[PDB]
Amino acid sequence: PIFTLNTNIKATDVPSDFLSSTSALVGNILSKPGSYVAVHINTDQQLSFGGSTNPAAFGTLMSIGGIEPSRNRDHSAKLFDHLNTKLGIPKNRMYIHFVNLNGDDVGWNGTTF
Amino acid sequence: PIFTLNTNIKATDVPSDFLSSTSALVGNILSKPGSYVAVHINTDQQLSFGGSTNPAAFGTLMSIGGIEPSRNRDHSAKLFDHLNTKLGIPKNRMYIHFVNLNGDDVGWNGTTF
Amino acid sequence: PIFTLNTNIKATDVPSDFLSSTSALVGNILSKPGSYVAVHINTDQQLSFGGSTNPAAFGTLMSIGGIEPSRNRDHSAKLFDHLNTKLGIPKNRMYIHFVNLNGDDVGWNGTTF
Repeated sequence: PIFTLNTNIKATDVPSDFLSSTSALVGNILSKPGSYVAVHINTDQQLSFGGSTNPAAFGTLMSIGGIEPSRNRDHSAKLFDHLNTKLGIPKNRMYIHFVNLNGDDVGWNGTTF
Repeated sequence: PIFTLNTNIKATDVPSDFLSSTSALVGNILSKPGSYVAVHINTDQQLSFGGSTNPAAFGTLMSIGGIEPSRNRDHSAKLFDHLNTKLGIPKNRMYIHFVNLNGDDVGWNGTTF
Repeated sequence: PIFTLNTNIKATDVPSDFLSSTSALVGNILSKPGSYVAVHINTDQQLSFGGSTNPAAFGTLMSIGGIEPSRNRDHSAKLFDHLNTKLGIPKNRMYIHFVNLNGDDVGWNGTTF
């Protein structure tokens, strides 16, 4: 799995345990081993949400399986609570695109799944 | 909707009204309220187009379209003019991936559409 | 085509010819002219793989044609070999999402393809 986020907040405002806590949450919610979980946060970005440059973010959570309509609502509740808690960004100022990948479209270790 | 752009131009060359003006523009072409519009630009990126590192950019415009047409050609013309007039970037050196999102795959305010 | 990659390695650690050789390679594997190839690398990113911030990366390769289930494993072997050589990043610490694009949803110049 990959969780990638773009935000306008400052890097110094991302806690030291952000990558670990996010890696843990992503693996636990998608039921994937932590060794396959990648987390990325791009901070200090020029980003406007709803016409304001106040703290906001948008990102994507992609994974081969574990993601589908009948599950994204729960995924969202947990991820938004987590991000609001760690970065302090309001839940109505964040978007997350959930993507269910096909193994054949994902390269890893020089091969595909 | 979300409009995110990556480009190799300097951050200083981006107009201070870019975000506000791009946000209003996006809400217009997609006929979506500004309250749901997010705009993001990542500048100073190491980006080569056609083998040269001259001014160029690539991005995505995502929105939940549902039971509606495409209009990507009209969107691209209106968007490229905007980006070209505002950033001065050559239109033949910019790609824009148009993505029609399914509400169930989009997380917002701790829930999904 | 567009090959965009995010990595935690330092910007100066990216060889001056990375964009050049990568552009040539992408064009080669997809049988596409270099003039339509865009390569992007976002370095110095806060990114973990398996919870570790040791060298790692993830990216996307998108193209209107050339990307298909029957072709991506060969693309992967070639791209991972190239990235591991150029960037020194272990192959089991990189992900590449292969995306085949429809010309109808790709903006260039001022219209689509």
